[PDB]
Amino acid sequence: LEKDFLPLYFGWFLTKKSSETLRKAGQVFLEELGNHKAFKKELRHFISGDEKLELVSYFGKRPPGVLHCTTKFCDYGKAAGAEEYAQQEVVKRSYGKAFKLSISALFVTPKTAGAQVVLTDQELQLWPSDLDKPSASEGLPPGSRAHVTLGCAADVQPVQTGLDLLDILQQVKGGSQGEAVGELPRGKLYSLGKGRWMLSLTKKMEVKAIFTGYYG
Repeated sequence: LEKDFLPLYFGWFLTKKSSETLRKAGQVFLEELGNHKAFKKELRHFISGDEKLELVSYFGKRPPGVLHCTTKFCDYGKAAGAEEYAQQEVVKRSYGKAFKLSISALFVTPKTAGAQVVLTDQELQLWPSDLDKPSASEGLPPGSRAHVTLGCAADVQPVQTGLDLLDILQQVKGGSQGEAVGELPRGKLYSLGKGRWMLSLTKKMEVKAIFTGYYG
């Protein structure tokens, strides 16, 4: 007998409506950020190539359809900890169920653009706990990596978005976030240096999503 293979990854897949709402919010942020004096002044720390940079074009690789928030990347069972994650009762019980996710910030770096997701305690139960953990995650609470990718630079892989978020959270943890450098319609804009920018939403955006497995 042959084993059943696992998904490419598990995660929350936003509904059509929620994906459209978050996608549009992301795009508006890119337009506002790229128009902002504070951003234009730091373009050197953003790119090395010398007019105005249109961020919607810079982040040219974007999700084609619905947006998602990954919990555990499985690579069909090949990833470390994949089988252990999938066998959990809470994962099997939650499969196909609806959840509401909270978006607390949008961010941009020279590599990725994404949305920070803050999980409920119920949702944290579906967040993986692995042996090999990122070094950039140390000192940060479980689930800190949770995000929705909105765009990637040409030579960047989508997984980078979560690493970028962790890096930003590490900076904020150390209080290097600094004084807000702008006031956008949705929240305060922070310049974190090294081409990194964060919009802290005044009002968290709620999105509806289904927890399930993607197979590619």
